[PDB]
Amino acid sequence: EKPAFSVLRNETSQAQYKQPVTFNDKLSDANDDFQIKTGYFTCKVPGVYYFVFHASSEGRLCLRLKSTSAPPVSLSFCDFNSKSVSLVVSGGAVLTLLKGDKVWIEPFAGDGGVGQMPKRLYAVFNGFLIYRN
Amino acid sequence: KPAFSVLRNETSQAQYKQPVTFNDKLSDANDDFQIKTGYFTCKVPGVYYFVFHASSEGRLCLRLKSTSAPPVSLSFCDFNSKSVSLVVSGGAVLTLLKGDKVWIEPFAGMPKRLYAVFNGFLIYRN
Amino acid sequence: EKPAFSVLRNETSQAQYKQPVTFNDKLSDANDDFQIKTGYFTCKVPGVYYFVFHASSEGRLCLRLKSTSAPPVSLSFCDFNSKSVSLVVSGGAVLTLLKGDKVWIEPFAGMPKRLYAVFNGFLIYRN
Repeated sequence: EKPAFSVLRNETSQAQYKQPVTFNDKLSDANDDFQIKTGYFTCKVPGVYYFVFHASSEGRLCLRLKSTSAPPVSLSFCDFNSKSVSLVVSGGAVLTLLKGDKVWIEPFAGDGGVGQMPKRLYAVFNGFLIYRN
Repeated sequence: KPAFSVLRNETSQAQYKQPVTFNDKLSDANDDFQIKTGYFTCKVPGVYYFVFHASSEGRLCLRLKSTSAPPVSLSFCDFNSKSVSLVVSGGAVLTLLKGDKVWIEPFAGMPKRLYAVFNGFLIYRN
Repeated sequence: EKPAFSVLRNETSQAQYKQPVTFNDKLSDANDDFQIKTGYFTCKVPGVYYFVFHASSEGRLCLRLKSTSAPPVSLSFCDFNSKSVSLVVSGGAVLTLLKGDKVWIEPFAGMPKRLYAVFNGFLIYRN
């Protein structure tokens, strides 16, 4: 047994911009490393990890994969499609993490001006240890 | 370790609500996959990673499914115009028992051709 | 420690057709298997590997995962969208590699453009 998780977000609530995506269904979490209420994976086992997400919203969808590791990770994945269209954006990375480092996803508004309302977001976020540091 | 990668690249249409079948096997270390049925069947109980990347012209809805307990049903849809063909990706980390099947199947959220790569491997043994 | 890498292309220059995408930032490379200047992963440890990329470019984007294995891999992933739209295409595979085998991604015309790309890979088991 090693860290391995799969968490799902499927709900009516809008997902706030620039805050960690939270999830309402835990499919797997072997080492109990993920808190679906905060949206954070928190590393207990130091090592190299794989993370990947698959997510959709109506209209433009931008998500960042982020970490509190040093140096920090901030990777953006954006579908700049039309308002009426809903697509699945996927992104992810192989990351080296220390004990206590956090990893999450976060929506942002990749374009447009002030005053945009957050939107519903379907999301599957997956991750697992590749090897122990 | 169980580990596979299978490819659908063909002229036939992919029927709705049936497992996607494949014509090319790139990898199948433990011979867990039958491309003619579209099923991965677990031999080694444990925690697995699964991912697909697929494209069709126009709207494409795919479900990752299992006969594990309780059964998985995860949808991934591109709702785009009929002129546009795009890649939809989806997948999960699943806990499997021996004999559990895992597959992908299209659904309408007139079938079409479907390009698909479906990948999977054991993360750890139970 | 296992072969495991994550490389990032986030720059200005266009990614030419039919040659390996090169990268300007190495996020992870545990076994020093990736050379970002060439765009190649080169296998040192024989075994079964997982490879995956996520990339975006303005308008149409076609990317191909390739290897010099026997037999060689050529797996295409295409987003056939309009000119004013940037989307993320993803693709990948599980591949069996011998020492010296090379793996990479390359753009093709399904007018080159800049390309944001993250390319990841890791050993699943040793052969």
